[PDB]
Amino acid sequence: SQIRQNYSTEVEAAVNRLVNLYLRASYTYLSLGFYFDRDDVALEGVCHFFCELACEKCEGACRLLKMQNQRGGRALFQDLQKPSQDEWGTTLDAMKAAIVLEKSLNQALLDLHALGSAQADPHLCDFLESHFLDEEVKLIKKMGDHLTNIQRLVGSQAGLGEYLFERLTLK
Amino acid sequence: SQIRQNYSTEVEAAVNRLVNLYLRASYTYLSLGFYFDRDDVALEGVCHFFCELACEKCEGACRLLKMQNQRGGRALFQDLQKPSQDEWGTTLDAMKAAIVLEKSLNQALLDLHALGSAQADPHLCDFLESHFLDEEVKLIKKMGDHLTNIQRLVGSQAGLGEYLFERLTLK
Amino acid sequence: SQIRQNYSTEVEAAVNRLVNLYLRASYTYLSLGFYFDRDDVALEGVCHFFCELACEKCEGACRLLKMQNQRGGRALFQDLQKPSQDEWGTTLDAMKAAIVLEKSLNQALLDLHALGSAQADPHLCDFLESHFLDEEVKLIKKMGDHLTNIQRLVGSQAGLGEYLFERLTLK
Amino acid sequence: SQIRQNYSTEVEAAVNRLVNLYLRASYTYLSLGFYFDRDDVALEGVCHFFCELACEKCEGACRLLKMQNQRGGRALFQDLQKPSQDEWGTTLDAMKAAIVLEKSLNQALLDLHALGSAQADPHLCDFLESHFLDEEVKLIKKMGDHLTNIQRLVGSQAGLGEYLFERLTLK
Ligand SMILES: [Cl-]
Ligand SMILES: [Cl-]
Ligand SMILES: [Cl-]
Ligand SMILES: [Cl-]
Repeated sequence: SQIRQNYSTEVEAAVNRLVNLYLRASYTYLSLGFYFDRDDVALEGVCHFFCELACEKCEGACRLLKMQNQRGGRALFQDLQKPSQDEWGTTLDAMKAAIVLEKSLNQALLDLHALGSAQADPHLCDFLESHFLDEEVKLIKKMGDHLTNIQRLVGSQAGLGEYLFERLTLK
Repeated sequence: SQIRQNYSTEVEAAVNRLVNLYLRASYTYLSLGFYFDRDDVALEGVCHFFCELACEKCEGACRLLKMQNQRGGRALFQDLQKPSQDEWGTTLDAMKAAIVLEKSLNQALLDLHALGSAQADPHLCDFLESHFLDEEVKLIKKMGDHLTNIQRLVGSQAGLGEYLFERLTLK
Repeated sequence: SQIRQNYSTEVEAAVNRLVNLYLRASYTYLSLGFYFDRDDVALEGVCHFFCELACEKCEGACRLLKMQNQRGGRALFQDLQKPSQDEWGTTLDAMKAAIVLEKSLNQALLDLHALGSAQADPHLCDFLESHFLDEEVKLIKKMGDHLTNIQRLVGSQAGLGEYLFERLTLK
Repeated sequence: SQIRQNYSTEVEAAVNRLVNLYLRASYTYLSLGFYFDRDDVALEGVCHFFCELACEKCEGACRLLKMQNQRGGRALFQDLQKPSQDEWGTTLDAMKAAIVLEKSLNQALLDLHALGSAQADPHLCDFLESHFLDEEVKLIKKMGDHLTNIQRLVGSQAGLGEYLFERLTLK
């Protein structure tokens, strides 16, 4: 590489693995989105929430791939595993699966940051802090707020609660 | 006819029968609309949903009658049967009767398309695909989404659910 | 299904397979796009052409998934195979791989249309004609025009030709 | 100093050396700019590219000097060595000398970041990440893209290639 400088093979490979994780997350959210569009599920605000997250995760993948080429690394794509479920249950089940997925992405970001720290790669550490770590903390906080509101609404009238959350929060 | 070309007597008669079905559907929705305007029913969003569908079905009838004259067929009107009920029950009952009515219209459209295919009438087949078959699929999907949301809201507090659906979805 | 009408299990499964093909094509074009962004390839107009096609194929996947739910079918996602190459060669090599990929998508569309014809599913046949078959013919024609111009420019000065095509056609 | 806090003498001196490096780089690019303005070189887009970089490096010097005073360090200026050549050859030669110069600046930035890490100076580490390390990665990537395009255009008609790159990329 004519440009590569202070860019370890370890970080280059970890960045490719992180792109895979972000594209798998995007695929998971595409499945969640279309599940909530089923005529027998029919929660449009939940459809929109997850389709928006499919787009945001594809953006994170593309940002990583841009940075890989800016550093002189080589993008390598792997197969994208299908999402973990075909049917996603209630909005509560879906939001629980989403926060588990985002905690796994956050841990992957923190692991890559630690690798960049170990490799003395301050551009990598800046890139993640600037475009990923705060976005991920913000999203996980929003999902926790949603989980608490969804849980508050179950009580003994779960259908009513699920409708109201979709109508009055995800509108 | 100076203009008629590739237009079977079978399709001409089936088009007149379809006009009757669309005008009967329009009449059914006029009855549903005014039922939800009763002072002892009083669900304005449900009134508006069905009155809108009365207008849409009259538009479909008029589109068919325009096409009948464009092809050189002769419009023939029959008596319009009164709607199947005088009182329509709950919003759930009404939406169930609506989806049954729309499935019957869709089947009539598919039967006419099959006749046009059998008669090698590609203008007829184009006309239905372009102005009816996707509109009908879209409407039946919307009605299924509404049925699922209405059913979710019954639980043990049916009046509350019926109010909320009218206020928060059909607004 | 409360809504499903005239929608075969055969078409439902073929639509899921077509979604997989479109998402694999989108992934292939994401790889092509980022290959042309490498500092040792550096053809921005070729980057933009393929990244645009990644977006267009994701749109086709999403249109199919929307239609699957409008018909009352169930979206089912499979693993997404990685693209067929890690490195894509010259713009000529890349455009040849793209036209092969688009001919394979077109054949899949034609196969699904034939299935819908065999199943007497005119909504499916309309949907494909309206949103896919002409878009695919148009794209394959554009790729053929590009292949001819790329081939005209090789002569004995291939680097010069590859630069000029990127600067003067894909600008 | 009434203001100085957590600011090592080692970082203060390294910042003065980095200012010298940035002003020497600015001087080098002023020479490159005016070389491409010679009547017997006459490549205006190459003139503009290097004169723009002379301005950008002077901006980096001024940013460093501002930060030195914000931290309570004392700016110290040294003689500015003349650029390494009087005549810069072809656009390829010039772009090769530029990427070598920028790799040397990047290494100086990384060395200063490592010093700030060793001295536990997070303001310094933030300052460099925020205003220098990504700008430098971006510039080196652009220069690599240019080198690849310049090299593609040499073939057996070097004058033609050099003209075309200036006209169609550096316009
Ligand atoms: Cl799997
Ligand atoms: Cl009667
Ligand atoms: Cl594979
Ligand atoms: Cl000297």
